[PDB]
Amino acid sequence: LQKILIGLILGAIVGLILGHYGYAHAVHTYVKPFGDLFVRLLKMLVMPIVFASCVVGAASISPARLGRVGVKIVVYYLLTSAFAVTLGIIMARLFNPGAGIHLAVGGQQFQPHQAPPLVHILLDIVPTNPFGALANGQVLPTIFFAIILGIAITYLMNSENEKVRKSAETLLDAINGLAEAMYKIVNGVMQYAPIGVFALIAYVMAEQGVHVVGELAKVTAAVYVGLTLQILLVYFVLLKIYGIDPISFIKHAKDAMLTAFVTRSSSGTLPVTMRVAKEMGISEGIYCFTLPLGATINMDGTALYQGVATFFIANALGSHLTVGQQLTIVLTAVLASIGTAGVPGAGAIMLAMVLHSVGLPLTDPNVAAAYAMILGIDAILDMGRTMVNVTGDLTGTAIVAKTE
Amino acid sequence: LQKILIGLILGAIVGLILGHYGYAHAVHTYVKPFGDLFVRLLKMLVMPIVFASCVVGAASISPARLGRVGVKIVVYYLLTSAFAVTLGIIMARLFNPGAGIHLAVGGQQFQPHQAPPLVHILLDIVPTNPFGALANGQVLPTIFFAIILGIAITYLMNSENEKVRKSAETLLDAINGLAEAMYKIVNGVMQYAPIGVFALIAYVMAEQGVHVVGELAKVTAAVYVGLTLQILLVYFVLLKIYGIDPISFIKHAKDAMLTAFVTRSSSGTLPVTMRVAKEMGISEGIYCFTLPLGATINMDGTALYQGVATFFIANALGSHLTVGQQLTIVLTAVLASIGTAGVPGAGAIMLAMVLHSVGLPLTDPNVAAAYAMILGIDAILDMGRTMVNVTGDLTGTAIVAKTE
Amino acid sequence: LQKILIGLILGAIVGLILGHYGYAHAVHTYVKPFGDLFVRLLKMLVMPIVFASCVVGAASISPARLGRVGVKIVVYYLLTSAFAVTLGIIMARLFNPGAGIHLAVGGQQFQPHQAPPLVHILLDIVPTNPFGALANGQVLPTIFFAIILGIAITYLMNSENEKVRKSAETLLDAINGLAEAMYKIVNGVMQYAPIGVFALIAYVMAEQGVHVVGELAKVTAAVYVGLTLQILLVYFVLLKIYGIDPISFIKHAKDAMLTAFVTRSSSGTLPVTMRVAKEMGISEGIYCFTLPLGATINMDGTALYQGVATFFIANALGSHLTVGQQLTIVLTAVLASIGTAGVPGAGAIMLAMVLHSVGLPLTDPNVAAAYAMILGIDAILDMGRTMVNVTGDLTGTAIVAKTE
Ligand SMILES: N[C@@H](CC(=O)O)C(=O)O
Ligand SMILES: N[C@@H](CC(=O)O)C(=O)O
Ligand SMILES: N[C@@H](CC(=O)O)C(=O)O
Ligand SMILES: [Hg+2]
Ligand SMILES: [Hg+2]
Ligand SMILES: [Hg+2]
Ligand code: NA
Ligand code: NA
Ligand code: NA
Ligand code: NA
Ligand code: NA
Ligand code: NA
Repeated sequence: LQKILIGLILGAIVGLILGHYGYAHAVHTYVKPFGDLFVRLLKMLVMPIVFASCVVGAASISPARLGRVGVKIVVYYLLTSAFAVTLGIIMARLFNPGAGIHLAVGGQQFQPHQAPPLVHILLDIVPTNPFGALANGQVLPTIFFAIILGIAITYLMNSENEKVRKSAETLLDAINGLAEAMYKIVNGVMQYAPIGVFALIAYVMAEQGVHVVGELAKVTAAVYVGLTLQILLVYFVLLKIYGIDPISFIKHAKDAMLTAFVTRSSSGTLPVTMRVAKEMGISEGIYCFTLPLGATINMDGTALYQGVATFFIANALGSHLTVGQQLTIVLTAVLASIGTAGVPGAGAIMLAMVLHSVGLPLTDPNVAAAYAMILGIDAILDMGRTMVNVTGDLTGTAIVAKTE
Repeated sequence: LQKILIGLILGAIVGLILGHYGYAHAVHTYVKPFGDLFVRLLKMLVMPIVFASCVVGAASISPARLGRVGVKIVVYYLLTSAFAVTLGIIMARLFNPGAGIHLAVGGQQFQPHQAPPLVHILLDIVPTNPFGALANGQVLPTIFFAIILGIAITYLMNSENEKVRKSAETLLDAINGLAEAMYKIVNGVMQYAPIGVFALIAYVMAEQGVHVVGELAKVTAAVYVGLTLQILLVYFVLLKIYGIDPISFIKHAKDAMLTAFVTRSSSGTLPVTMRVAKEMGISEGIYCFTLPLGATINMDGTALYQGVATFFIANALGSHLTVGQQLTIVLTAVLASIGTAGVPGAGAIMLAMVLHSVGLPLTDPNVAAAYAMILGIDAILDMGRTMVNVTGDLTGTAIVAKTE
Repeated sequence: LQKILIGLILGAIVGLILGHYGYAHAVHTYVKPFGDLFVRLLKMLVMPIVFASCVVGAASISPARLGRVGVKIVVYYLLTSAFAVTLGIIMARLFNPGAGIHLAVGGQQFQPHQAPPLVHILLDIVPTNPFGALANGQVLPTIFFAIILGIAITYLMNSENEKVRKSAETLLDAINGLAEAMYKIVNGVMQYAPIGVFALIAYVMAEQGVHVVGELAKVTAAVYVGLTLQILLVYFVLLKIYGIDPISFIKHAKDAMLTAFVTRSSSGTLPVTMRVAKEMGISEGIYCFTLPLGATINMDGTALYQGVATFFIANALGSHLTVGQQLTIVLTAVLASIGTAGVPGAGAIMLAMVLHSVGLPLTDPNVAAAYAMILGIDAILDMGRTMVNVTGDLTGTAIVAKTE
């Protein structure tokens, strides 16, 4: 723990004062592979640790639960993200980012995006080669197969024969072995988190960061201080009502938060998030369902970033942002949040479609050269949103746990 | 059984009178994903269910079964297919389709087709990375690896050490744990089958079907009544002679036919064709070899299709059918029946080579004017031809089971 | 074994005399499958045999060993390679291949090869999706995951709960079943190895071989009499020094030296080399490590091929080869040896980059007009070179194990 915190501070404040000194492209040839090494070795775990812990997590009460508890949190995930965009727009009207007239014109970003198929992405939730999907990544058709297997072995320990139930105990206990084998490594990769972390911010400061000034200084304030409010106004209040101690939650989830802010992957944070929930006394049927579906649908941090930026660009050109009917951001930023992907960046590239709905496309060359000011400093605002993106799952995971 | 017939007859009558009204592209975005939701769930099962029932399929008598019964089933397959094409000819010689001059000229199909290397597919029958080949569909190199491991485990249960035989007895009972667990899901997807087999056949009557008139009407009868003879002349005359009852047969095999007729996917209908054989007291060492090979090599209904169509297209111009030297269609159609793929569509697109053989290519852009009208009602003849394709499997899979 | 020799002698001698009668493109479309059918069946095994024997090999003493060894073997590999290239020079300095002055000019090879990323390959040593790496070949990140597994099960067989270890033991024991079952086939594929051997070198004599004369005949000496030395000089001299009887070593490693010479794949040999290593009685947690890492780092044979050919080209035109300052071959070629792949061809295509170090690039249309003579007999020097590449692995695997 302490080596991570001592590594994180002196890391950024080593890499910050090399950025003002023109060593951006030397902190690349030195510091930014060790941060990948930390990344790779978290990504290596993700596939077995989700599959084993989810064939085991269908051994507990099979109907309801994985469909009554699963619907509990479905109500939670939409309301949390729904409120997060209300917070971030009110923060962009308590602040005012965009008083300087958008400087450069030219160099337009993309334009002919196509999406969604919509129907043939809901059907792509159900796999065909259970072995293929499981071999690509695919952290959501892999879940669906695991639960439908785990139920099938529950009913198989009920049949009259012994050699029926005597091969099913073999199977399921063997798969349980890997489950234990995969939490077992996940702290032996934690291991090297101090030096991993020291690297990761040492870079993301020299290349972008020694950069923040002006109205980009005003907007970074409205991102972080808007994000602060989500932690202590929505979580420390909903944990406080639902029995659980506020501080005992954050004393335990500290090791998953740090590997979310520093890493910016929600997806490659997930084995260490899965362990932290076993550390605080959660039964498998809940957490190894609500965390993998959670790190792809509950995007609380992204909803505030997507709300506050679809307002910085309205101010930067001078659009009146609809006096009353700006709630058409409130529907779109939720529908973008659930859309938004795991790996870093993709929170902003889906910010494209929430600008599109209220009425400013990136075809217009002076809208999307002023989008180039924000996309210049994206990774900085990604560290922040990713922390809330991943803590918002864990908050609901234990608040649905102590209900059913 | 009942809601499948209730759903089938009122599926094919509801969509039928929506297809004389131009709602072809409307059933498209309403009743077409519901038929696919049923297909995807079935194709999900095909991959472990063939692997698990195959490691245990070489649990019982090792050579001579997969050895002398692996020769019996072969002789059965080449002869049921060759009788079938001849039965299609004297159907196109009792009915006569192709009177009028094939109307338009232009818009011709693909014309340079390469393959087969032949030598370089028979070597392709033996895999290199079993873990990937099994992750890539591949229901014929995956069968080779699954037998060859089962022989190995039989020989290890013979070793004198009790940590040689005490580690085999885990692996082999664990794989059986899936084989049981897989057949358990194979009815859980058959639950939704009425709504799946209301949605599929509702579509194949909206687009296409409300199209069968004129010359195509005369050939559609000469396909379906040719498909009737194979049932009550080759199955119901050979099932009768070999002990087993012909009426106890359709009492059991009417759970894979209904699926096969409607899906039109032989390889996507194998998991439930694998089960209805365990339902009627067929031992493992037979049915997990004689069906996966049967669902790609015994194409009984296609031989009759490629038989009758390689005669409609000769009639549509007027070529004299070779009045004495027409027995070279019969060799190509068998060598095309064995060639023809698992999934839908690939029968008529294989017809390319049996037309080519006798004289008339599809490069000639007046042959391709009449092929375009057959390929305009392919999906209707696709339903019937598939049912005899996978009935001729279950026919042999029970007759050869009662001899060895 | 006697059938490999009776198949090998009149194997080459049968293929040879047909080559003087222009059946080059006739022995291609008749004999060369059966060689490949032997290759495919061996390459079938490489995947499970290197995965299983390597999880269980991490079950044996965990720190040091896989940490003290693998520091032992590593150094031995470097000093064998570095010796062999210097054995290579003083064989081409001992002969002198290259009096003929390059005949024509033209018909150039590739020229630009990009790579090395250099660091983004030492990072791709650690996998992401274990289930695909494994399903892709990849026998070095697959090594890395497996060692990291057995080390997790060791601790897991050390837990105080009889479900924490009563499940973990079941896992390791089913993985053990496959392990044993994979070796069990590796002589049942070593079965048809006399028709395997005869077909293979039947080809390699018809299309190439009937070419060797001139200074090609001269160089074909220095290469073969160089490789002869490395064994009865660095092995029969390091086996004698380290206990282990020489003549017993070559008695046992017979059925992996013939499978290596005839295949010319270091990768495609290994399952039946791993087995010979189990035969002489080496420990799991040694050979399951040292032969995987060895089939791609230790290339004693290619170290000699390269050294002698970076020298044929120099004489071919008539440069000095730098009078003393030539050991800039020795650093590069060992850096090139460790680079060189496991499948055939890769040696001479790497020989490029070492020639590029002494200052004769392949772009030069009279430089690589001599290089297209040496590629024209490369499958012939491949066989000799491959035998030493795999012998040098087994020699070290042995010496190292009798130390620790
Ligand atoms: N980095 C975010 C995704 C995003 O909004 O870009 C996450 O991992 O949750
Ligand atoms: N749809 C057919 C294949 C074909 O087109 O002939 C089947 O499943 O058997
Ligand atoms: N064929 C060689 C590699 C090479 O040098 O080309 C081997 O298998 O070791
Ligand atoms: Hg689960
Ligand atoms: Hg089988
Ligand atoms: Hg190992
Ligand atoms: Na998302
Ligand atoms: Na999230
Ligand atoms: Na068939
Ligand atoms: Na076929
Ligand atoms: Na080697
Ligand atoms: Na090498």
